[PDB]
Amino acid sequence: MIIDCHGHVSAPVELWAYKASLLAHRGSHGRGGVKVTDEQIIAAAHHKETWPDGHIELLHNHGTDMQLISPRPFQMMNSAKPARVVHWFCEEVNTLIHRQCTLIPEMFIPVAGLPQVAGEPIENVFAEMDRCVSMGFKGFLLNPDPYENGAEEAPPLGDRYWYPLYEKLCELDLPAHIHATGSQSERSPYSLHFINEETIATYNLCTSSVFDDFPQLKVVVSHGGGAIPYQLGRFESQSRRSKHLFSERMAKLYFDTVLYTEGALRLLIETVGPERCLFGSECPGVGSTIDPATGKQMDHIAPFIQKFDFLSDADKKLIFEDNARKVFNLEV
Amino acid sequence: MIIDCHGHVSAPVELWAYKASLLAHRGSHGRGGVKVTDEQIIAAAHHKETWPDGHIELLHNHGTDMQLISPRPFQMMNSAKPARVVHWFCEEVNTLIHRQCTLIPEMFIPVAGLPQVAGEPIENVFAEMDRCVSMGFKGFLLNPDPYENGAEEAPPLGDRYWYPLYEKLCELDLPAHIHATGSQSERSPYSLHFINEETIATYNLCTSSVFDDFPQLKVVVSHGGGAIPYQLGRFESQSRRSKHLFSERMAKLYFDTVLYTEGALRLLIETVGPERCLFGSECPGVGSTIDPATGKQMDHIAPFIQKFDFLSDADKKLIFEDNARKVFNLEV
Amino acid sequence: MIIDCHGHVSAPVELWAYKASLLAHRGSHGRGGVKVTDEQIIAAAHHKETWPDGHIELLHNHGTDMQLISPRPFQMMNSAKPARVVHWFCEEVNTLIHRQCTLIPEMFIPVAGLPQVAGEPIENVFAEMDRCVSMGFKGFLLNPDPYENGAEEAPPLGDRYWYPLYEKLCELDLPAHIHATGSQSERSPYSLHFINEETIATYNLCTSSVFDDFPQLKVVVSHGGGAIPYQLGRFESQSRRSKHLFSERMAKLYFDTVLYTEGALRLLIETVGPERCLFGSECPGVGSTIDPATGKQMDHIAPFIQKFDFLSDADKKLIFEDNARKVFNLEVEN
Amino acid sequence: MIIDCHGHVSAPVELWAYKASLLAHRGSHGRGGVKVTDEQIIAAAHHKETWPDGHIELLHNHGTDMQLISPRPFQMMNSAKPARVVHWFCEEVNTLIHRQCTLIPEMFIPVAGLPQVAGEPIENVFAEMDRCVSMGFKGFLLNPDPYENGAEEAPPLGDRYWYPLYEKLCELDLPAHIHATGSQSERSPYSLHFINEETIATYNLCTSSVFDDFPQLKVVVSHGGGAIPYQLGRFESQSRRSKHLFSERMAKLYFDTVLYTEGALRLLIETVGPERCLFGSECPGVGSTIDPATGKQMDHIAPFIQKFDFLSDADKKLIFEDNARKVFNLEVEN
Amino acid sequence: MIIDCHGHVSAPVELWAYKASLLAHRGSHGRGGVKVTDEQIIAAAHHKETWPDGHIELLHNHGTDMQLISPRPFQMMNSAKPARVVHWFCEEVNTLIHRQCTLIPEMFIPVAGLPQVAGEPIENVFAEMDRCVSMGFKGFLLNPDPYENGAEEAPPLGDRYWYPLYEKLCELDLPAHIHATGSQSERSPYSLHFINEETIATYNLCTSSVFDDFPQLKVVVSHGGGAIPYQLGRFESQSRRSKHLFSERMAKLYFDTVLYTEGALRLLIETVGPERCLFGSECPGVGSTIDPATGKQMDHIAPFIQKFDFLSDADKKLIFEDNARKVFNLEV
Amino acid sequence: MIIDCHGHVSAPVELWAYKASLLAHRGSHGRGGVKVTDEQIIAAAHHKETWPDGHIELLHNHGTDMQLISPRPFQMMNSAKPARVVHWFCEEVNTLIHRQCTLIPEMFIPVAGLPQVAGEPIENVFAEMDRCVSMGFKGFLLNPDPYENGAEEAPPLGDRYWYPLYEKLCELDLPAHIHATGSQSERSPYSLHFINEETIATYNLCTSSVFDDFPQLKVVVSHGGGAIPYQLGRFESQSRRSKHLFSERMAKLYFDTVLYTEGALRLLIETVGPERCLFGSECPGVGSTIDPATGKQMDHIAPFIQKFDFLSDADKKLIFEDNARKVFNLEV
Ligand SMILES: [Cl-]
Ligand SMILES: [Cl-]
Ligand SMILES: [Zn+2]
Ligand SMILES: [Zn+2]
Ligand SMILES: [Zn+2]
Ligand SMILES: [Zn+2]
Ligand SMILES: [Zn+2]
Ligand SMILES: [Zn+2]
Repeated sequence: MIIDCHGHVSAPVELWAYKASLLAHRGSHGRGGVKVTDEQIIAAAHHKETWPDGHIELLHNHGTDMQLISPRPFQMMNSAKPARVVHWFCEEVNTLIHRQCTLIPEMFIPVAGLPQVAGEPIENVFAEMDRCVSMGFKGFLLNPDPYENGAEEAPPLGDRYWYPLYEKLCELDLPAHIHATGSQSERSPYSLHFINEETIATYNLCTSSVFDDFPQLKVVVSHGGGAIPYQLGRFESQSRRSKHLFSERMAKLYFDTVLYTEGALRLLIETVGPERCLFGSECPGVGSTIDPATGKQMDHIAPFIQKFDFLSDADKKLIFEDNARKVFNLEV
Repeated sequence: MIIDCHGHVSAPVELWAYKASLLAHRGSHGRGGVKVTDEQIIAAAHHKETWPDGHIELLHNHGTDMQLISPRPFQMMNSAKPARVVHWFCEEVNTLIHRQCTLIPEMFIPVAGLPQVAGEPIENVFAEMDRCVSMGFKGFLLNPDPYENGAEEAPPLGDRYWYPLYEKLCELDLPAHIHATGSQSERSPYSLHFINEETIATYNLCTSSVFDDFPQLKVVVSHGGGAIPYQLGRFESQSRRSKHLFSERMAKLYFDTVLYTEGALRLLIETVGPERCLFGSECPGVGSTIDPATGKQMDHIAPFIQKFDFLSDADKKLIFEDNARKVFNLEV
Repeated sequence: MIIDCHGHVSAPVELWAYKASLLAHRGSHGRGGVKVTDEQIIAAAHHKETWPDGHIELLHNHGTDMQLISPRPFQMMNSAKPARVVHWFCEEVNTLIHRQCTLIPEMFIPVAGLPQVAGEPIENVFAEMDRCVSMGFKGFLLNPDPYENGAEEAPPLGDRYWYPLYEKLCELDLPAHIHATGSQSERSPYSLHFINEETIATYNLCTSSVFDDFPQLKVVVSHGGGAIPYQLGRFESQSRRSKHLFSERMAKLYFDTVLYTEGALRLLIETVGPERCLFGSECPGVGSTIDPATGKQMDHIAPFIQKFDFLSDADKKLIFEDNARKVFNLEVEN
Repeated sequence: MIIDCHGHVSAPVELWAYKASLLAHRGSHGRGGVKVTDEQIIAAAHHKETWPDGHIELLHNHGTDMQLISPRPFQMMNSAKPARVVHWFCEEVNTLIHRQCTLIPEMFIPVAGLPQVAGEPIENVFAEMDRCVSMGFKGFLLNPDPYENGAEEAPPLGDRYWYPLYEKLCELDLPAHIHATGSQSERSPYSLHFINEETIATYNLCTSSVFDDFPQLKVVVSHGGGAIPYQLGRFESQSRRSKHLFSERMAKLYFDTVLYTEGALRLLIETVGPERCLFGSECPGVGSTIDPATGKQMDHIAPFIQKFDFLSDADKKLIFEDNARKVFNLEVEN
Repeated sequence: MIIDCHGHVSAPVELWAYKASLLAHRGSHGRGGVKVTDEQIIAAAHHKETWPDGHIELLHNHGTDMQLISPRPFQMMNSAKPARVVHWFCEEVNTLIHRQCTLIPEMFIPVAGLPQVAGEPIENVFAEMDRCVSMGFKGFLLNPDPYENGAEEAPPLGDRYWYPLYEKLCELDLPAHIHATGSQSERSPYSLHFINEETIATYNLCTSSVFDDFPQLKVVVSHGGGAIPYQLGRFESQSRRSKHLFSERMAKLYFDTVLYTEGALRLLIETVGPERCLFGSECPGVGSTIDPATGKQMDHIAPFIQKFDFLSDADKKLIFEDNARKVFNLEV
Repeated sequence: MIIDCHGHVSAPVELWAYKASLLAHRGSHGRGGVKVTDEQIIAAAHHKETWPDGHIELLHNHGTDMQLISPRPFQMMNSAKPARVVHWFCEEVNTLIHRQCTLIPEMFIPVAGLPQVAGEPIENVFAEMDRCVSMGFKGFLLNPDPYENGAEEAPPLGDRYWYPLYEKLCELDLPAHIHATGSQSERSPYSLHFINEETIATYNLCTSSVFDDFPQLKVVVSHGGGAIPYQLGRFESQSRRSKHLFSERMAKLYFDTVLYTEGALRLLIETVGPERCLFGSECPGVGSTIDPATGKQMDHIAPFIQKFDFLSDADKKLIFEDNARKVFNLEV
């Protein structure tokens, strides 16, 4: 089967309007909540939106059997004020994801957002983590830049600021899925910021003692590791002057395959190996456009991996299902 | 013939000491200048330092015939105060490079730093550009982040803030070589910051009308374009609703080959083509370490390109000399 | 006839979702626009949602014949960045109000938001004003605090920073309707901030030369003037050594009747007179809760005014009808 | 008897000069202190200065028997630096009020300033409170905005930041009299800022648990509650889904009658009742200008209340006398 | 005769209370003004205040025939907001000084404050200068730090920011009397800040081209030049490496003698000469305390100068009257 | 015997280059260290540079037998970021000084810099103080302005912020030598800033209870106490209402004689007495210029003190050796 480890929820429009209202009244109306029926939640999974077809229909067309769906990260407003609206919105998105996966369990598997508020101790996400565990969530999006490309930044991922979360994630045996959210920069919009933040996050993890202190910590880096597999040589070289090689820490990391060129997919898999690659596509999303020279949708990338002749059938099964099943603790 | 388009000056210690002193008295002692003889400058290009051998000796070992040497970018302190020390130090570095190229002209071709001060109009670098042109300089390092990963940032490269510079570069028919400088971030040290800034600079140039307005502008992006050749699919996808595709603007750009894995070199060349790649190594530098699996230096990357069977001899001559001769206007 | 001069649009949920997305991609996806059908715009004006009933049904239940609808002010994010999303959202709201009034012209009359970006010169709202004039809009919400209770504030309304806008309003002979937007304060939420800002705006206009320099400028102050009619004595007292008395400039202002107690409505009308009061209710909205004493919504305030013995039937026609017709340039319609 | 619960000290010029010098040397000359004789303190309460007549003569002309005098709030510079000059000045003002009330006890009753420094924990005012208690003070001015309309603001009055103060006030059984101080805004000068801050403070207290947690806390809101009695409807409406209604917490508050129009006084008393209104005038001060319609000062508001037919003579005794006696713990004196 | 060029007004207490009220209402009451009778103004000149005797009586006791009285600088609040209160207060102080000198012309000569608002162009003081000229004022206190030891500072005195004032002062042929005002520092209170600011101001004037561009500019530096005459050697030495000697610019400057030790007075006069020293005492003020070992008031410093045996009678006449008569254009 | 208590290390260029590099990579390269041989260090102490002769040769010319050498304060960058480079650079300077004193022990006695980081608790310099004590250091430079004339300042020296340091200094019975470092001001360059900071530091110490609480604390104020001996009268006057007089606290302080005019040297010695003056010259440095009226170097000031007829031979021995032997605990 094909399990896509990187999708984002197709939600009723009510969800995004709830965000706008929270921001407008800043909590003066209280928490309230998203009011949508089960029927509206299902309808949202079939609605075209800005894509060539509905979310469910696209996954069928591409041969994807199941997809792990998480919040749309660019909406999660981790730098917004007041803090409570960040928490409330994150909670409502997760609840909506839970409902949709309960209504469409044949296709969608829930992955949670963390209510990271820029500057708050990381322990402030633990209550929502626990609620999500109880709801059957299988992982958590981890944002290395809750400041959303502002004047300030958070500590690097090797900093002890993050250690309470790594400890909890190991206790749960659930993964962190590195994913930045928004960007306040006119130079780097959010879709580019994703990549730069994946690069910084991966670099931090491969030049610190995180995996010495948390040998079982499971981290999936989005978008084939940002720049890292392409730029690995220079960071490996610089690490020869140091304690442990960059590559020896990088070996601990998982990477998803959200890359829309064959050459990039080849380099990722040849660099980190089929044992550390999880098929993911972000479909529907950024890549849901047609190449006019081939007619293929750019985020229909499973065929590239199926056709790679340097991979065995066993390797392909790792990438398409077994790694996700292990990393996200998916049961038969 | 092998021409290495990306090297940084091996300078006598007196240069870096001049920087320290300038920062310490902030101009209260006057501009002054670096006081250093020629034997001292030559010695710098032969001194082993932390590398396995001297700068000249390494280039000989690797079969490099000539190298374009520019300032060491991480020393150029474009965010430092007061502004006059940034100008003065850049001018003194350019002068030292000129001396070293004159003293050792069988090897070194001069490329200039620009005295970019965070927040200053770009026209403030023109006087130095003119001086360097008079001295036979063949290009300029262009820093997209003179704020050096500070609380503020400069406008994106498509912003008219930069148009005066593109104008001058087209008048001179000389190239800009994209290279960031330092980084004030605890999360992103300068060696990582280089790559993220190349990604942003390239993204900005490929999603703006720069090459529509300056069809003849010559830009070389360092380090194989940051993340861009690896992450091209997602940015091409997003551009399909736009005046021009990301790839159509990217086709105007040149890239150097400062990449220390074979797979990354292959992906760069397959992505942009031999007609847009310039051999570069940054030797000596972060790559000047021994890969004990081979005994070879990591930045000795010419053999990788020489052994790619998908490239013709003509394609290899483009990468190793012809593109650089054209882009940097090198005379036989 | 009863014309309600203070209502805010009941918009399809797509409009607010559009705002959330603009803020999320910060305009990196381009301007785009709200994608809603005529059917969705009409349904929204009848949808029950947070109130006891739909927007149009409540106006029918209350005997309101027409209502001037403007943007929902607390959504207009005048302090948000980048500036372009403030402009774009304001334009989309105005376009949607035009469509809803076009689709339901027996009920709704269009009043425009201004794309006020904190810190920008006021002339940056003129292009959108001209577009709204072309679309038939009859007035403009004017926000004295586009900084939305932030660390900084705009100049007072008497400052020459605003004079270009007053000039244009006089050229058009169209009113400004004073209305603050959101509030970044934890002490002062937006529904309270409205009142305080109305008080400041009114105070500025009555202690400056605006009406000396723009005698025909038409200004309607929301919510019965914030605190001013109640606190008028202290401001009048301190004005006695100035060019004109506070009351002499205040006589130029119009005031809407969005007040939900009988005693406050009585004080408003006795203070400024029926010649300067425009019936307004903000229904549906803050006042859309059942008053236990009457079994009716608190924003069903028309009967209080109709039953005031100290007003003539002509006075009541001014409040319910004639003043809005004059101030908002309403032609013979229905 | 008529007790005016809202007056501010008429101090010798030396007190204000002392403030200027503290600010100038920023405490580098040490704390020092105001140097004034008993004679200078007495003369100041009779000096004409900016008003039509002396402080005591006006109270006699108006038939006020006694007045509770507190600091002049707009001089108390709660946002000034360094913090020590705020404390020192507050202490000197309180000492001077004690002396003036000691020297003229048939006229003046002491009410204290709190040395609120923007950003300091509220417990830093406790030492001075204890000293004022020892000196016979009968209440405390409480400033909800010690930041004085700056870039920052204090927590709302419902925040636990203030709970230590409410506890102490209940221990002492003495009231807080809500009063803002100066304002750094060019839009909102201090006389207007007073009103807006009273509105926020009242709103905070009526939408929080303060009176649930401190049922015997005594709070008097200056200037008839800012905007609140006039704007009560909208706040009541939005409170219907909360622990208690806005009006249910508002019933705990007392309000002074510093309002200079008859219609506003009528609305105040009809809204909160005579059981919660304390006569106050702020004479001499903002209202100390001749009302042309009466030939009397605008702050001569006692006759308006005395002539309200809808109040019993007992009601008027509550407003003029009994409420202040209960709230400020005034014993049988004169 | 003895003319004391450095005194500060003994004003009715109403003046300082007016400042407190301006600050309290921030102009919301309008400008208003100080309301005091001629009799109150005279009384203030006879009142002891915090001193051993009244202002007039002290000058009589010390043998001072006339004194130039200026605003009390530590009250002038040049960093206060809003700007208009700085201007209004300065104007009221100057008007009060004018009235007192008109009422007591046998003793007091008027010197004006400038309404310098931190950050305002210096041209904003010219209107008050003109009013003061019309009132017969004979000089102006010049504050080199209107920011009053804040986070920011004004340009050095050689900066062209100040050139419009130097031009006006030469047009009027009236002097600037360097005097700082308040200090927002817990480390340097105002009485120490005076000295440091005199040092900086003098240094700026002796290391710039001010006296080349304004050869006739008359500047009296308060308190014997801060640190400069004592520290002159090091600044002279450093200037030998430069254009003009520190001493050659310093020769253009006048200095008052507000120094309360004999040794300091000797050093000042031996360093700059009797031709550039103007007797001043600041009496009543900081020095109006009794030395318990001699019973002499510390600011009774004329006898020290009268008794110096290295000065001729002509020199002493320069210091005690002739220099002030020339510098402040005092007519017989 | 002449002991010069105020000299700054003549260091090989490699030291200042190490500073530049540290600032450039901000620790991303590791702490590293200065790499320099002994011939290079000796050569530094003999190299002419910009002076009329080498450091050692000048001291011989002037009759100075030994000099206490400390860091060059204007290089110590106490306001620089990140904090670790301030610590590392201070440590490397102290190590180099130790090497040079060991290599040239007939001349140089070691005095340490403190790794003061603006805003850090003073206890953060104790580890380095201990290390320097173990290495035989005889004193410490104390910077009252680690913020280097920035927007913020440190607490005054009487503040308990500094009491831990005074405690340690009394435990070690070692002195603090007051010396500011750099200055970020365009108005006050560092050579002027030194003097203003000495004035403030001395004022703070003489108007606080430091010497009441640490009667044995040894403090040497550079440059003859800034302005203080010249401006003493006004500060004594203001102190007559205080627990102790300014002069009574000032009597505990020592002053070095780095003053380059005869009159200033005389005023210092007459003001504080021979028992509190330590000969110092800062040679070579800002005073190493030829006064062409004599041909003598401005910082050759020993002859002035030798020829003062108001001092006994015993008084001169105090100034030239005995006070320094006692204050810096020098062994015979
Ligand atoms: Cl509203
Ligand atoms: Cl009041
Ligand atoms: Zn994603
Ligand atoms: Zn490079
Ligand atoms: Zn409204
Ligand atoms: Zn009051
Ligand atoms: Zn003075
Ligand atoms: Zn030194």
